Amino acid sequence: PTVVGRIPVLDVRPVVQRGRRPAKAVTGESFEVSATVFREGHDAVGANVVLRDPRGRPGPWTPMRELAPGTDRWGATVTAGETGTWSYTVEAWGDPVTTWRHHARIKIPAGLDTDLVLEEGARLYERAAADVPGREDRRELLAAVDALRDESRPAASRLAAALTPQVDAVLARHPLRDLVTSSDPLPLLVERERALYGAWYEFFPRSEGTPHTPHGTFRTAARRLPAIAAMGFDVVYLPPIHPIGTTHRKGRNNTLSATGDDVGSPWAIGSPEGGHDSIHPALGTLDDFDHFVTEAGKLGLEIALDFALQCSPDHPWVHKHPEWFHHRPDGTIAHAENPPKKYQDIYPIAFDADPDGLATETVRILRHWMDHGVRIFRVDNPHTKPVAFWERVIADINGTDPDVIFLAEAFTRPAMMATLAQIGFQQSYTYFTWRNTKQELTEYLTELSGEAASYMRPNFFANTPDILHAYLQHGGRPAFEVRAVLAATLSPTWGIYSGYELCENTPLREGSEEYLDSEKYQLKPRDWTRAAREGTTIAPLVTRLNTIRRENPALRQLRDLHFHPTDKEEVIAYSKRQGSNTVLVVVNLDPRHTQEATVSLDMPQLGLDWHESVPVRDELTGETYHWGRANYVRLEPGRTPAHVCTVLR
Amino acid sequence: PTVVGRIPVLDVRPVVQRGRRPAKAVTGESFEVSATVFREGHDAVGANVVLRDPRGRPGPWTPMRELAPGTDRWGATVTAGETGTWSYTVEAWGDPVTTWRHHARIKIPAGLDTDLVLEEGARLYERAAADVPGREDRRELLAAVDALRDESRPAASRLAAALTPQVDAVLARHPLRDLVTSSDPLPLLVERERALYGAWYEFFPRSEGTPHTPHGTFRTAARRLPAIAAMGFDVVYLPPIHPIGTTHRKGRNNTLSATGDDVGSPWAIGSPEGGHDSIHPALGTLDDFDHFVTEAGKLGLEIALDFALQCSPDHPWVHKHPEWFHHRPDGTIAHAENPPKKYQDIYPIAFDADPDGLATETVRILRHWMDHGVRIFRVDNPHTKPVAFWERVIADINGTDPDVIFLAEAFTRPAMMATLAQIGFQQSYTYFTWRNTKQELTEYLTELSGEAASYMRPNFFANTPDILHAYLQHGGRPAFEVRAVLAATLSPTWGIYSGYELCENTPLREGSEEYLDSEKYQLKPRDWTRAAREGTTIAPLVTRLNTIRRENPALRQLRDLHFHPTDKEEVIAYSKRQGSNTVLVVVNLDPRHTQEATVSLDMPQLGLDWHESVPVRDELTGETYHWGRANYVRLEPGRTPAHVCTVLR
Ligand SMILES: O=P(O)(O)CCN1[C@H](CO)[C@@H](O)[C@H](O[C@H]2O[C@H](CO)[C@@H](O)[C@H](O)[C@H]2O)[C@H]1CO
Ligand SMILES: O=P(O)(O)CCN1[C@H](CO)[C@@H](O)[C@H](O[C@H]2O[C@H](CO)[C@@H](O)[C@H](O)[C@H]2O)[C@H]1CO
Repeated sequence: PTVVGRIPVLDVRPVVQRGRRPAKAVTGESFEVSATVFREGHDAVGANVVLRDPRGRPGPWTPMRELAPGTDRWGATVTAGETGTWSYTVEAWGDPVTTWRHHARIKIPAGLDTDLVLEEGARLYERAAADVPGREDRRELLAAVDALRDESRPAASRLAAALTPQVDAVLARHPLRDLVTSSDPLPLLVERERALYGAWYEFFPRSEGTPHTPHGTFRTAARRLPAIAAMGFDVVYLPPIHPIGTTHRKGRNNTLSATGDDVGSPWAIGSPEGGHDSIHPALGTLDDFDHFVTEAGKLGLEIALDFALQCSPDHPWVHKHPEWFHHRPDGTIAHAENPPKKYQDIYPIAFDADPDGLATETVRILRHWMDHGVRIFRVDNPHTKPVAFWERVIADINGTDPDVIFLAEAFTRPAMMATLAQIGFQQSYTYFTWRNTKQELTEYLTELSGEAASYMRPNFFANTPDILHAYLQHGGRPAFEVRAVLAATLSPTWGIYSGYELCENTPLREGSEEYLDSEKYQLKPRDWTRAAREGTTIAPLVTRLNTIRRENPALRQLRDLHFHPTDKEEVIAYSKRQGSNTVLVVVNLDPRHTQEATVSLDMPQLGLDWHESVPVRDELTGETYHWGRANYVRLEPGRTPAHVCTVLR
Repeated sequence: PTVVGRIPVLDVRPVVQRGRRPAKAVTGESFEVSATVFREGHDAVGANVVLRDPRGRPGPWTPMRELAPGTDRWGATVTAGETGTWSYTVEAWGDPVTTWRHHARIKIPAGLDTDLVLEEGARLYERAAADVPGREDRRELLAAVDALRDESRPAASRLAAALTPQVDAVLARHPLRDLVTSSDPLPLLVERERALYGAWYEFFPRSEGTPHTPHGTFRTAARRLPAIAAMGFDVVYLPPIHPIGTTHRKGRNNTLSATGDDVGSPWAIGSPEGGHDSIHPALGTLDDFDHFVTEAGKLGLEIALDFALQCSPDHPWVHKHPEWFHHRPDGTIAHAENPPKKYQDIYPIAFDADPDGLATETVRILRHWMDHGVRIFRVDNPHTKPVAFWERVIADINGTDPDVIFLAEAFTRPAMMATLAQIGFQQSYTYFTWRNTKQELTEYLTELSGEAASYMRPNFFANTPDILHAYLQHGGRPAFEVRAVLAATLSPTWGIYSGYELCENTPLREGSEEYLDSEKYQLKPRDWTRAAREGTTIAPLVTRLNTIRRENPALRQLRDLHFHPTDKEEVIAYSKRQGSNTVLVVVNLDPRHTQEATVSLDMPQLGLDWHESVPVRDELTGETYHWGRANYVRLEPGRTPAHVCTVLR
């Protein structure tokens, strides 16, 4: 038993954990399958990819090509179909016809061995016709065989009868493959479109109240849903909707002692009113929640609930399951931390006394909300809980409900972030907010669109309730406009947290990424009507970006992305492609000064020739341009963040 | 059945073809085992490598360390023992003591819960003391436990009693390990020292003849062995010693027609007088071979026979086994080609008709020469035969005789060269002869000493009967001295083909790498006695280089190699280390012009601080120096090709 087959097929990619975890795709997504393929001697080889659906049914004939000269690295693009677990193999084989052609095109014109050479080609084409299924094809090959053996015609006439485009066609479909060798199957997990592509919007229902009842309900907060859908979003992400503890409840601006009417942080879950399977009483009943979900569904909006595996000191688990927490010698439970951040209002979970009870209760809670229409969960801080626990929980839920999507809020070191996606997490938060220079964005997006794309799907939130980057603080509305362009065009999934449209950017203090008067600790009513009428919102820009994404398949994928050089450090340029759709973006990363630059596009990367010129339409303005290998641009902050151009037919 | 453990331990290296082939070492060789190790939350982790011998007995406690901050990549050096098939795993675990220490050193000076902190540390140390085997260790830890619980003492004094170097030593030897998680075992093949370390000498026995009998015999050739051993070599590699064909026998200088007394090419194996198991009648009998082997053994020389799986047209296989060759429609057998090279005097073997008979016959021939003391085989052009054939043959032979070394003579593309080593070849010819500038040499040996060392051991032949590089053609004797210094100091295995020490460098023609009047097609008698008498040889430099290697364990390994920068393109500097032995080498790559430069050593990479001077001795002259962060060198072609220095005490 040899590790290597007759014709070596090695190091098939993509591969996750040496084959023990699946590579990932979504319905209709294209990606490259590659392998190292070669043979002994100098004769030619060929290779093809066999992608099998969940029932074992192979896909179309998919031949591979050597990706670079002298590397023996071969590749071919496949497209994922319906959801489920697929498999793919690589088949390699001797290519006797190419070998005989290449050498017959030398020996016949120079009179060497012609009768012996032409008869050798007749014997090959004969073996080729034996493995050809259709009879019209089978006679096209036997006609070339007979013409090859016709000693009464010139040798150049006999040879050329086997090198015609009509013999090219049969062989480019049913080629003669020698010593066919196969790799071992590699698994592929195909999931639904929303796992890769979608626009996300986060807001606090309790903030959308009334003058008489300032604490909003699910029934008042449902009034925001039409505006959210009108901005082109597909997913509404809600902070925890459960009762909030009173013991050590935090006050406004993250103060230790709440006073009077303070509402506390929604992530300090649990009170005598209920736990993770309960509704905050100021938000209404489980019946109102169904109404909210139903109204969201009518507008094309899916709900994503926050899942925070933690407890306030008043959560029922504290006395019903004391072994789910670590107790110090005096019996107290230390509050959760994530340094240098401290959460004096919550307890972390201990997983090693009763791991089965925790997993059983966790999937029960998730299935409760799944029964009420929640098919997406934003998982709070997964990296402070055991990695294997999430692997077990995700596999349990997806085993019965493969449509459920899990998003990992893991802002941590690279190894943990990769592993969490590799063990099941459909989506991952990223380093996006901390990549603001051209070098940072080019390097990070090269990483996310490269090998990481076989297991990680990025969700680019331009802001979060805990992340107001110094770029937005110092750049004002122009900064908000640039980050929206970048996030919406660089990832097929992007999102914002309410208030971003209004360019809220007052930090807690200098050096902090917290908002002043953070919504996490207080109701935040907003004059949405006045901002629209006074034009002080970038919702129109947000709306246009989502329209452009809904209209251009290139912005609904991740792996096809290429950066084009500019002569200005503040100006970045890149393109993305999907079939015949090509989008080109040029962004001025300077929010305070106008920048002009030449954009030297990589034309073969666009499928064009260096001399060619193409018409483009700036989808932000409707203006038409004609662009070639060198293009002048002038971008003024406030007036224009970027050009978002589509290539016209 | 989760893939990931309690404490994630991931991507264990070295790994070869995802664990389907073993990583390699030789007895006494050290290498690094690495893994990605981390845990949820912020508590500390530890890790260690468990190395098991062919019986399953684990090696010593081998703790790992994080190789670079923030990477979660851990490693530790291991050392292979006896030959056989080993295994290795990485164990990861929570390290609570480190976690508690880092917290207590902050909280006790701050007066924050010090009674609770020291009591948490007492219970931890109690858990540690139960595990330790000795009584002197258990009394030690329990003494620190009681000092922690002594409330009559100050808080800092109670804590300090747990951080004393005595308690540091107990747990550095027997650490408390929580939630021990293990990787799956990976295979490691350990082989004898000769597989990695050895100096080789190739020569044709027939050229060592007499005036009355010009064609040498095994008996006359044996008289050449003393000078070979005196030069410090360990292996003699003989071209094929079998009968040579007559049909299409090449003439002198590779002419297509041999005339009269032309001896022909030894690689054209086969005549009616016998095949691969026979001996050329002009060489003698099997008994004379045995005498040749015995005289080799007496001088400390192993025999390496060339194995060329190919035939002359007069080889008995041509008619006894016709299906071992590819026949054309007319029944003729096309001669072998490695284009644009033609060998009209041999037939290539076909493997697809009777692969079993070929494998059976190949191992039979190999075991016959093994019965006569041949434990090393130089395999001729393995890359024109199927990869799986060599995997099968090497597995069969090494199954009964693991001491047998196979050397792949595969000057081809990188993927086949790497695959051949991974499927079983103990040694590999390399691109050495085509790596002559400082950039070429630095880049190539970074590759060989890096990850490839896990599966490939390089044999640095400075010349072969087919390779006389233009650097030697144009550089004369100084160029021969440069390449011998490089080959001997840069790889633990290196070799020369006879005539190299006489600086034979006359090409067949300009731009060729063939020798003029090549020894492959004619007797090439050499006046060794006159060469030594007249000093027209570099045998002493070869002898001194080989002795330096025998007196310095650093030059007997591959993985440890660092390059140090200089001021001139033509002057290269590098160092190699093994235990206390550190060798420093400075080479003038210019064989025509004297070069002066400053060698700016990376003193940390040497185990010394930046502001320090340390004694060196050039082992080519005996002169001694004192070298530091900067050192002026002056190298003169013909008198000082290079400095070869050991570090003195
Ligand atoms: O801060 P991160 O690094 O991102 C931690 C991630 N989790 C959420 C992420 O969005 C945060 O919403 C949440 O932290 C909020 O909730 C806590 C509980 O009451 C408060 O103690 C904190 O003051 C407040 O900031 C935190 C823990 O659940
Ligand atoms: O030339 P390479 O490209 O490196 C092929 C390498 N193999 C040996 C290398 O060590 C060579 O000794 C050997 O080629 C010699 O023997 C032939 C007998 O058929 C002659 O025809 C050639 O003229 C002569 O050069 C060749 C095949 O066995």
